[PDB]
Amino acid sequence: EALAYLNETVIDPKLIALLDDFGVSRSGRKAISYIQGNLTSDVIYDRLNKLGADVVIEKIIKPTVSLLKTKGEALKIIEDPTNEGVKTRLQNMCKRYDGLVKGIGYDFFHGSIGTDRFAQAVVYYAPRFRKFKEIVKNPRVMDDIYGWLDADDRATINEIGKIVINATYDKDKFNNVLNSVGVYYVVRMIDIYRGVKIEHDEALNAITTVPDGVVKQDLQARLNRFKGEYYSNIRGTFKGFTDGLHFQIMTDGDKYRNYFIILKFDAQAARVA
Amino acid sequence: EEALAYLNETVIDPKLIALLDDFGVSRSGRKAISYIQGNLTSDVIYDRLNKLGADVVIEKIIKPTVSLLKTKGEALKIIEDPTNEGVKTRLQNMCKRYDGLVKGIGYDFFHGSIGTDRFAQAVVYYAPRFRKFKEIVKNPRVMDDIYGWLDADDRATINEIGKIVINATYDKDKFNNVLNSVGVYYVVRMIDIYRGVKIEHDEALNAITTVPDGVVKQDLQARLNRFKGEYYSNIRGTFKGFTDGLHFQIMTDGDKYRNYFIILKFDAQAARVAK
Repeated sequence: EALAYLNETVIDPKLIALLDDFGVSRSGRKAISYIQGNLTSDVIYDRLNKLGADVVIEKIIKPTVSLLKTKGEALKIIEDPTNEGVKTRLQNMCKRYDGLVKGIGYDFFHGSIGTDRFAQAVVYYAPRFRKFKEIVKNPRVMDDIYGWLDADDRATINEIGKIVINATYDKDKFNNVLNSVGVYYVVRMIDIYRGVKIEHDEALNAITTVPDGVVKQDLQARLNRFKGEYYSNIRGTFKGFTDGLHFQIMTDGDKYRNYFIILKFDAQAARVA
Repeated sequence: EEALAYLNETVIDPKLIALLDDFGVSRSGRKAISYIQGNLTSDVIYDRLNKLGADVVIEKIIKPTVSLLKTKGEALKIIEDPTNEGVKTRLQNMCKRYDGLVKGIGYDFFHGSIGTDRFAQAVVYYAPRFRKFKEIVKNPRVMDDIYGWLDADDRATINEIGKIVINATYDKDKFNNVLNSVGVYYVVRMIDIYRGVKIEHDEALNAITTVPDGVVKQDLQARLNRFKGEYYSNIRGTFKGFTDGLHFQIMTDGDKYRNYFIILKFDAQAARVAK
């Protein structure tokens, strides 16, 4: 297809057998080699076999391909010799995003996230790659964290901001944390948060659905308990960062996301009873 | 101090000022204490400084910090030079990251996780890093590489860390990619931590040599080798796991191992006296 710049693909015949059997393109095989990262041929096979080729193609390959597309399109803007000044910097960021995506890959392959999440997660980087075009136009923007972020990204950090910024903690301490950790860690946080919020909201709907009173309110206890704990972690981590206690934003996102998921299922299961 | 004149910020809390006056701390010294204070409260740094005595405070806290701030001031002059408008911002941002890291050492010190020797040892790691701006402005492309920000000492340390990490399986390019992903802020901190462990291990080495050859020398010797092993293994593991997509932080658990070596040194010395 369009993604000619790749030229790195599966060589393992067993995987090749499941990819041909699944009926995906040369384009397809390439994309899988990309997100394969340094995970073995065999383990990529092991995950994929358990799932239907049907589910696989739309949930995994399609989304990956959308990304590789927009990355090809961004790569061009680096290659352009008008952008030689900003070239190396852009390539570096490209490598960071690459690692992050391959990580979402890793996470899906070893079973930590489902197909749905994988699809949802990988698309997060599409606007980030697309952002290169805009940045080149007036380069001074790169020395800021926000210079690298689309409006969905800014929206998400502005949400986290409203969670942490308060009387005692202002826009300045917050922005300072983000400038310290860098885009790499910032976007990772963004994604992790998005996950947590999505699953929290599904648990919300599911709980509303439960017949009024009896155990319904007991569920909303857990919902509120979990939300409080998570929001607390966000504040705790940012305060701790500004205070000098630690040098890393850690929200315990994955743990809380799983908590909301279990909760959603108990709410769906209690609607029925 | 004319070198600290760019600062414009110093202790306000009057009881703290009284204690610093009781100690002989200059104006500049006040300005330094205010600097490493960060967001800690005057009560906290008062509590710490009080139990220590003017001799130690002046020599291990104030003198090193003040030297550091003089350096940071030079670096600031390079930043604000109008020639360097084009890169001004990017340097200030690094300047801020470095502030944070220093205030962190401040923090560990005030809350008792490190003592005076470590504070003075660790805080001067940053002087080269600020000085480096002077060179960086002359050839701005260097900023696009993490090694562009490292001074000679930093380079040395990284090379050494590389030798611990690089394999037939894991090569110089992979190693360099994690450095670049993580950025200078995390890279320099891993360097300080590593240096602490390395320095403590050597102290523990000497202390074991001092033990009369014999009964418990071996048992201590085992610990030294085992500990070095465990640490070096943590380093390799964290880099591999990083390029493998397993995790997104370089973490060597270095503080834990610094303490292990310090305890080991103390045990070694108590053993010299007993035997």
